[PDB]
Amino acid sequence: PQDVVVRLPDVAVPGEAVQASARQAVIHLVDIAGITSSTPADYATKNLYLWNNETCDALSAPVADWNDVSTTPTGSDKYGPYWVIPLTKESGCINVIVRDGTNKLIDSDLRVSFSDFTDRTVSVIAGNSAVYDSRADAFRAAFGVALADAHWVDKTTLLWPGGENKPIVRLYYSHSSKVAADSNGEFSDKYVKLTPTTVNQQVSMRFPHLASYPAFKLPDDVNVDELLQGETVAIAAESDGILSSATQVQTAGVLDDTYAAAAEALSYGAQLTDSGVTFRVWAPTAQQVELVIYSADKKVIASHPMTRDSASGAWSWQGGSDLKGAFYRYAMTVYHPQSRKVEQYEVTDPYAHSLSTNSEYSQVVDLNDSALKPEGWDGLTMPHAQKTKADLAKMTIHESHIRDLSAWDQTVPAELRGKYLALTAQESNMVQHLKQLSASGVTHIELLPVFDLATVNEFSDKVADIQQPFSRLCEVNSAVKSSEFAGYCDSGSTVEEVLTQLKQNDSKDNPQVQALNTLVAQTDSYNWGYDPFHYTVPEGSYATDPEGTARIKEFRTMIQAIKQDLGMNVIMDVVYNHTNAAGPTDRTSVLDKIVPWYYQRLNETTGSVESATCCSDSAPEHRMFAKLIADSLAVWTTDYKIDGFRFDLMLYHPKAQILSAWERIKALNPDIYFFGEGWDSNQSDRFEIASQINLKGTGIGTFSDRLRDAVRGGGPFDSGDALRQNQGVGSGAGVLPNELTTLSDDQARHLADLTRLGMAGNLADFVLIDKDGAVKRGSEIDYNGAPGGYAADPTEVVNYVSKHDNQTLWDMISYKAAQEADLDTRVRMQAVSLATVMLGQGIAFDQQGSELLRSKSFTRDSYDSGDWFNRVDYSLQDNNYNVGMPRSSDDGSNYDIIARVKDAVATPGETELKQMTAFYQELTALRKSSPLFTLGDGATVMKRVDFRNTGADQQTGLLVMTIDDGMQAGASLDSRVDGIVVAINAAPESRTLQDFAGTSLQLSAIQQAAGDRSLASGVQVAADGSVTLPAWSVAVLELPQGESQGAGLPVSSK
Ligand SMILES: OC[C@H]1O[C@@H]2O[C@H]3[C@H](O)[C@@H](O)[C@@H](O[C@H]4[C@H](O)[C@@H](O)[C@@H](O[C@H]5[C@H](O)[C@@H](O)[C@@H](O[C@H]6[C@H](O)[C@@H](O)[C@@H](O[C@H]7[C@H](O)[C@@H](O)[C@@H](O[C@H]1[C@H](O)[C@H]2O)O[C@@H]7CO)O[C@@H]6CO)O[C@@H]5CO)O[C@@H]4CO)O[C@@H]3CO
Ligand SMILES: OC[C@H]1O[C@@H]2O[C@H]3[C@H](O)[C@@H](O)[C@@H](O[C@H]4[C@H](O)[C@@H](O)[C@@H](O[C@H]5[C@H](O)[C@@H](O)[C@@H](O[C@H]6[C@H](O)[C@@H](O)[C@@H](O[C@H]7[C@H](O)[C@@H](O)[C@@H](O[C@H]1[C@H](O)[C@H]2O)O[C@@H]7CO)O[C@@H]6CO)O[C@@H]5CO)O[C@@H]4CO)O[C@@H]3CO
Ligand SMILES: [Ca+2]
Ligand SMILES: [Ca+2]
Ligand SMILES: [Ca+2]
Ligand SMILES: [Ca+2]
Ligand SMILES: [Ca+2]
Repeated sequence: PQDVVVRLPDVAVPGEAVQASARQAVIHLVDIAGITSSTPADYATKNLYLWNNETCDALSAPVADWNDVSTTPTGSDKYGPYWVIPLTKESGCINVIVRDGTNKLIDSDLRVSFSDFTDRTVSVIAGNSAVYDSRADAFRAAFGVALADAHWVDKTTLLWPGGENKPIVRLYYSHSSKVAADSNGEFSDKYVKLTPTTVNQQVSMRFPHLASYPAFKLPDDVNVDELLQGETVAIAAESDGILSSATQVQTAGVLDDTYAAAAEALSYGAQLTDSGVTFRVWAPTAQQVELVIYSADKKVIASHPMTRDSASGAWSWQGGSDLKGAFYRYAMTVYHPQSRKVEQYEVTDPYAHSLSTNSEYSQVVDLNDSALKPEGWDGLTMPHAQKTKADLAKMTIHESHIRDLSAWDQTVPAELRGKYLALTAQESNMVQHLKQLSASGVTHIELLPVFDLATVNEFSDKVADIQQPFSRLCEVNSAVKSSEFAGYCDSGSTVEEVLTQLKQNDSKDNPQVQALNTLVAQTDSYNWGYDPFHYTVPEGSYATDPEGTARIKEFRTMIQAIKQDLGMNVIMDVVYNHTNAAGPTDRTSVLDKIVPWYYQRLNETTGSVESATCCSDSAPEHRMFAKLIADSLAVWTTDYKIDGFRFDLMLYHPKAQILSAWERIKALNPDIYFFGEGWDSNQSDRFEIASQINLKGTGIGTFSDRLRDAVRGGGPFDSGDALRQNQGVGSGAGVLPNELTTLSDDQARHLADLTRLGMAGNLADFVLIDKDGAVKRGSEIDYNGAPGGYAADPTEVVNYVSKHDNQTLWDMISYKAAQEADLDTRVRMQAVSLATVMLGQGIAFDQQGSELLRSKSFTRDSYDSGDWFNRVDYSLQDNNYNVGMPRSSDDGSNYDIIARVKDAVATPGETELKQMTAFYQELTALRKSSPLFTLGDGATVMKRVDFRNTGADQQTGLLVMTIDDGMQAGASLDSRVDGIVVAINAAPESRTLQDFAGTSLQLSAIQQAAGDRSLASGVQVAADGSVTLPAWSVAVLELPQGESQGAGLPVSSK
């Protein structure tokens, strides 16, 4: 009405002042402030500081004297000065700092690369590190839309820095095109006016990382629905109406404030009801949603405009029951801020529960149909209780992958290899071995991603695996024909045969096994699968038939076989912390095509999707993604009967969201167990992260890296010689040093503190004697600066010495073992390492194949290293060690230490594999042989668990843990013993325990039964009660119980 028009400056868009000639570059400085003319500006003090280094050396006559300010403009016009800079060449780059006198106008060393700017004529603006190809580009950067640092966070609140102390602050909006200056240089699109305000108490709680932003108020009567359906741009301008800045707007907060309450009350996806099928998708900013129905062979057979619910922003449509089994997509008409286009594209359902091949179409499914269930499904029971804390503590996890299990097993029928259904091949080597492990006390199979991953092509015609002819690899992988292995295209042999042949002359100098495998990896069936395409459909490539609903019944047939034939519970790895892709174009961008910029976490200034997870970071702090996560877990829980969930990068989730999700799932099944990897995501400024520290008391488990690093040695980022120098307790730190290490006795005793603390459940308040003889709480033992112990209960701690990521335990032992440790001794180092986990109070977790000395040929990160490096040989011929140098892209800087250590001893064969398996099953049998091993409750651990051989004069490497079942502990939780002693002698010397002299201690019956094959072979208990431990041994001893609960092994009050 009376409002002043916002406009561009009343000056033209500038052309170039000069263009560089030969052996010249030209830099324009675009004088934004003086473009708002007034005074004819003076550029005499403007100058360039120019110098040559090794990166950029194309300057003819640089002057290194920083106090020389004589490189003043060559000329100037109304848009600013410019510099003609002589060069020695027209390739490369030059270094420049843009100054007024000795003050930098741009606080950033500038690179001007002649490759990026071919005409070598660039423009820059004060207070801006960007180099522009032209003055027009730079001009439109200053007077044009840029970045996205405005945040519309609820109905009436915009947070934006660009607005602070400006006469005009307005929220412009255009339904159908990009807000831009019109032909009169004016911004004539509709706008809402914003007045300064103060951030409110609940916005600052919601977005703490934004609470220091200049706040602004919208009229209470603004119709948010209309603004949110197109582009919105926050604009600020001076008194005269000249644009000061303009930026795109992030709207996830106001979307939640507007719609989330209503939208959370609805159910989503294609849902079978009484009357028929209800489709519902959440798309609060979409202009149109059309439900497209497809025939089996993917012809459109109907297209239905959906009904928008204005309270929720959800779109719904109702049709007949005959739509069960039909394929469908949502045809979206929606503005995407990244492209600033009203996009039109068909997207699969984020609540899809069935998919076509390679996830191209979603499919209507009723998971309850008996046709999709194996016989007996509805009565499938959990073979291991998870109700009490003592129940949870018994959990003993075997972390497995669908291809790692069966890809190599000739006794698995060929068509089931690398498939869910391989777990049904009851006579196979793999299933029999798993059945043996279960009988001995492995309780849980944990499955690497078996939700719908993106990074395997489910069209089998497009895939070549190493068991197929090399000619098939050349057919599907067009890079092989121009590679140095092209000659094998005609060879008539398989890829597996070629890789084997390449072993012979493979070395750090000729890494040819790895070279061929990198090409194999692009088109094979192999990936860990941490690449979410759809969260609540099984992966299709693990199915015999990926087209439609078949995968659902095969997945359940697998789940049933694991629980019912193998006797184990099932944990799923889940990856809700990121999506595989974002933006409006990428094939696997689903969530971000339907509600752009809502499901991804964005940079607060640029609005780019963050990638701290690896990929496209998600936003579980946002309410409708929290609901998606929880609804997703409900399907896996109820419809697939999953006993627990391991959250990948759980630290990227809010603690409140994880706990919310968990309460939601416990209402379905109270015994469901949640845990994850809870490091530091660097998100604590946005919310309270779900980290090891913050989850104390909550009952949410976390992987503990404390005992892990103490027993393995070093840490996951070690490289080069450090891989060998950093020995662990399991590999003889301080007692059997290798030729490189400098580990001191103090350092070795510190690792033993971390190990003891972990064997008592890594509790914050457990009290032990440390390396110096000092009394310490678990939280007082240092771990790389953090409090070491952090939990309230041992069930909150998952101990392990090996996992899918980072090197296998055997490869660590190979890096670190002294040259004098022979093969048999390294096998005992492996079992000694695993004993710290298996006999500890924390939940026990292990990588598939540790019982077979599993190797990945030193591969640190094998996620895409194929069948070759991830092989597990259930025919027990070898442990996959020394099968070629690992991938150079990630382990090249370790080739030197690998070649130095690799051949110290023979590669394990069947004799060593069987011995390790017996050791492993001995350990797992011991773990479940008494309730004392798995007390579950932190206060109960504190009252019953203690250690001998502590303090500054301990025998290094001897771990002696006592577990009290005598009167002062309380109740006798174990009818056969008054106490247990665990002795792990990780040392080359035989040792004698006198702590139990005169006490009637005796060796556990399990170990006596193993005899010569026991980890305790040769242990001697003398008449006086002194115990002699062999080198590299594990012994479990017990005080036999009498007619009543005895004195046992009382914990000392320290
Ligand atoms: O070999 C010298 C140097 O070469 C390269 O530096 C570039 C640099 O990247 C450009 O930015 C520019 O440097 C300018 C600065 O931009 C400008 O601000 C000013 O620097 C002042 C500093 O702000 C101020 O701290 C102080 O510098 C000290 C400094 O604190 C000391 O630590 C010491 O610096 C040494 C560096 O630590 C060392 O790495 C190396 O520097 C390299 C650099 O690696 C490379 O990127 O050597 C220096 C010592 O020679 O000494 C100085 C003592 O003054 O004071 C200066 C103002 O005097 O000025 C510099 C240029 O003089 O250009 C340089 C290339 O010249
Ligand atoms: O985060 C980027 C990272 O991505 C991948 O790493 C994985 C890794 O495979 C997993 O083990 C896990 O890492 C966890 C650890 O399990 C956990 O212990 C903790 O790590 C701490 C270390 O124990 C401790 O030594 C220290 O690490 C330092 C380290 O000495 C530095 O070198 C530096 O690390 C950098 C790496 O060198 C670099 O390769 C990359 O890491 C990638 C990695 O390549 C990939 O496989 O970037 C990091 C930058 O941080 O700094 C760190 C810390 O400053 O401290 C750490 C941190 O507490 O936590 C980590 C995860 O944070 O998960 C990661 C991520 O998926
Ligand atoms: Ca140019
Ligand atoms: Ca898939
Ligand atoms: Ca692959
Ligand atoms: Ca951040
Ligand atoms: Ca007892």
